Amino acid sequence: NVEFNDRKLLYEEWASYGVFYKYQPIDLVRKYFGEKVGLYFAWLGAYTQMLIPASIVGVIVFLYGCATVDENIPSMEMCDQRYNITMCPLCDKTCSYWKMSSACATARASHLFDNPATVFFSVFMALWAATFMEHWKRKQMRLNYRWDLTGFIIFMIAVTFAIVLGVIIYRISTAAALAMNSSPSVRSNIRVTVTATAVIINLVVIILLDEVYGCIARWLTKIEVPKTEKSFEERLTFKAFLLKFVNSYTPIFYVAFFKGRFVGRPGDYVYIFRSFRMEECAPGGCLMELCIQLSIIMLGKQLIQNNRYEVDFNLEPFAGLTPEYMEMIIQFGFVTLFVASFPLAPLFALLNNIIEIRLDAKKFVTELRRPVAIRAKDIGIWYNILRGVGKLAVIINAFVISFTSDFIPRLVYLYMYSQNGTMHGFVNHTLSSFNVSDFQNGTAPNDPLDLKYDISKDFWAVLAARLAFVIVFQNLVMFMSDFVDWVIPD
Amino acid sequence: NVEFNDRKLLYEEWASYGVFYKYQPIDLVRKYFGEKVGLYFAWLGAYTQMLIPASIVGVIVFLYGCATVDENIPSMEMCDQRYNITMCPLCDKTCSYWKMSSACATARASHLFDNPATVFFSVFMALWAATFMEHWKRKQMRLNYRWDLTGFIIFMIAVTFAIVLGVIIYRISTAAALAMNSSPSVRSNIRVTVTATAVIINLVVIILLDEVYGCIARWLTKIEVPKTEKSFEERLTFKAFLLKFVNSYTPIFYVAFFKGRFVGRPGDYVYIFRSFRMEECAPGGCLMELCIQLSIIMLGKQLIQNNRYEVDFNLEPFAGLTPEYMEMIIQFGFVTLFVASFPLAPLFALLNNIIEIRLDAKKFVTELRRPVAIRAKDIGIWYNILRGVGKLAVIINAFVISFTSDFIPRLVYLYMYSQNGTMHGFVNHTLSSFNVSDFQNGTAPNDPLDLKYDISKDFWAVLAARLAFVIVFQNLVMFMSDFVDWVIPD
Ligand SMILES: [Ca+2]
Ligand SMILES: [Ca+2]
Repeated sequence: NVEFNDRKLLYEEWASYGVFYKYQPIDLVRKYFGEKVGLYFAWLGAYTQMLIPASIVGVIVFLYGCATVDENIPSMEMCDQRYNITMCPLCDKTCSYWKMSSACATARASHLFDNPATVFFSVFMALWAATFMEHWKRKQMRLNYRWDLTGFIIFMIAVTFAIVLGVIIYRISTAAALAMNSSPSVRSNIRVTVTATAVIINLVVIILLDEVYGCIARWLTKIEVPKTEKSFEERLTFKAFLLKFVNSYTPIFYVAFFKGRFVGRPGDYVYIFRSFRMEECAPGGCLMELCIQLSIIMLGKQLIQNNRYEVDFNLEPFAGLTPEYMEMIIQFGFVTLFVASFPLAPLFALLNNIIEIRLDAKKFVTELRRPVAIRAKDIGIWYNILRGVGKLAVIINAFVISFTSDFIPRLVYLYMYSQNGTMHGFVNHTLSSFNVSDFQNGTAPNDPLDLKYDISKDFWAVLAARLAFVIVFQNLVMFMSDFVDWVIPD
Repeated sequence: NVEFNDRKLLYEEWASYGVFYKYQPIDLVRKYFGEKVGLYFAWLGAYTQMLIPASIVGVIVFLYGCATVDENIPSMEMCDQRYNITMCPLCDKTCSYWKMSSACATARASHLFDNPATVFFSVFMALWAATFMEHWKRKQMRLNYRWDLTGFIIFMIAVTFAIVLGVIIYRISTAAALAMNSSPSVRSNIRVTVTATAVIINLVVIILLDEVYGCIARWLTKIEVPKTEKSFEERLTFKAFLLKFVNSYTPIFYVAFFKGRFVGRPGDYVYIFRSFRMEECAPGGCLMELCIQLSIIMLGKQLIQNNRYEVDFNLEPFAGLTPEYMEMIIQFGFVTLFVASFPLAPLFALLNNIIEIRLDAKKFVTELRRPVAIRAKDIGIWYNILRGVGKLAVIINAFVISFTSDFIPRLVYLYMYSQNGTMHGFVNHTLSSFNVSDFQNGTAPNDPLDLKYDISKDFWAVLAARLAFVIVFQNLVMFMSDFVDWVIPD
């Protein structure tokens, strides 16, 4: 049945348009391919199945996004008429009412969600990622338990990270490449497609630069000479992962945190409100949620949109499972580390990962022609990374969520002194922009009102609650995950 | 050798004045007493031995405290002449210069340390406690590994915690009991001994109330009826521990955090500076470090200062090892959870624990007359608590250390604009008290200078860095402990 070993893995692992729609034969992969090869699919099967509860709620958070802001309209009106104000000292009879309508359309996607919708799903997903950490740990105690029964100097690396983390203008060059590849100055779909193009300019060159680090890490680990060939690869991954970590996520880390930070431009209100790209592209909306919304979409989708044994010598060799491990944990850190801005990040992984099983199943049958049946153990070298990413999960998204949806639910608690918490708690969408542009550019300029001097002290009050949210978050969610670590495996 | 079983544990475990000075025969305890009984002494042996590196540095932090503030005198002068100012609107020819000299003596102990001495040892000890968590884990993998080879409704509880955490005026009554048991109004040694007395009034009654919770927890767990008698005791500890946790540490949790918080008294500078206990006891120094210094001393020391078998029926029974487990983890949480104010908390545990081996060794030979040789396994039901206390360690002392020694190393970075970071960085001891009384009573009253309104916004700036220190702390020290969790057991 060596032919039927191919055929049952040809036919039942054929489809590559969508689901197989028969079953998911993870056992058949372990019947043939091997416990190294099978525990990649067993994980990616379990990862696909556990994205289904996550993706449905991402639709419900879309539905609680879409319906509860179209029906009662509490955060379109307050959010379109926020951005109707954000250019009122830009007008002065020169290019008056342009980017507001662009800004009023960004707020339909961004400010659809902020305070209930982003936050409740993130606390869910960080618990879910810890649950998925726990459920896979029980699945390790069910699949590897089933598998164990069937078995019967280093400153050069820190130099290269300063190189690789110094490779950020390379993103800004690609952010400038699409600024001249098409160069439109419009508001309907210009900024949507130009930032779509630059991510595509990134993903082409980053994958070219992803192959650079492999030739960097292989010669560098051969220079260090570890004696054991097992820990040689273990040093090789942790070298090359951290290279590919800081290759792949540093565009996002730039645009989540550092692209918005570190900038305060002088010339108060008359010159603060205008001077971004000469008043035409986007001082209507800075809104860095969308640049994280648009990037992870193209980062999630275009893994697809780019891609008797005498003939077996004519083809590329096997053992590409350590990039394959890596290729999905780059996507696991897209889901879990960054689910605050857009919550359908499971489904853009889910629609992806349905093909990505069958894309990689077909890549292991009709390509990469040596199914060795290696059957080694211990995927845990990435599970150590995954928990560490999961430890970074409750840190990083708490540093994502507590800089976007904590402007407003404390500005409930300044201007609503008399009457409300929620109902006229939507009135403090706008006046936070009348305060100004809520970042470091925006809590500073009320000194021409009162006579950066004193009003940049209300910046600290949010920055208190910014830091107070995280210290509540990574303590509760590490305590909520202290529940889930004990409930499941017994 | 049944007599010699007694005699070798009589004679080699006799001394009870200090060290045995022969050896520490942990094996002989496991040769006779049992792996339940022995792994208490094996832990308390390892806990005593690992306090020796901690206690020496506590002397060095005392030496870096004592010498570097007596020789160069940079934080006596700046700290005595801080407190020479803190009553200058109290004087007004009525009880002028009294409590300054009391305050100038509190600052010799408190402000001996703050910014280098407390902080460097805490980061050391929180790493050390994680190291001691790791070293005992390797000792578990060496002692229990040696031992495993030789082996061949619940709302009623949450009601009672609201009772027990509601039992805090009981501390304040004992804080008022010593206020009338002697009632002096002096400054040399009145506040030192009155607060020494009230802790003694606590430790008498708390131990009386510690026995109350056992009769509470035993009937309450018998009311819940767990079927398995093993998990019956496991529910019993976690009921009674959390009772004795909130019995014992809630005086400290009160005086660390909540006794200083939640109080802002109106009537600015003329009435703010004076109105604590009518200007005679201690508006010279509030200084809640000492109340945590003095309490843990009496909490650490006075475990001592209060305390052919026909005759065996005339004595109290065995199986008091679950309070004995508890009695030391109350002391482990004295060391690790609270080492920021006074750093010799290892040595006041160390001098204690040298006797506390021989006190409890003699209590198991000449008293409690049944050494059953039970030899059961798994101390880990408290190791789960201990890591949880150790997880609370990096939280709580970061909430201890970042409210005392973060007044000043950011007030380096207000008034030293021109010339210094450290040398005239001692000049901002005083002006923080000229700001006022650095807590919530103290960042508020500059509104009669400028015309609570606006100057309570520099409170947030510290409260930023208060929260910013913790979020640096419990992330770095959980990353520094990510090193130590991998270095030792391989
Ligand atoms: Ca793939
Ligand atoms: Ca004892």
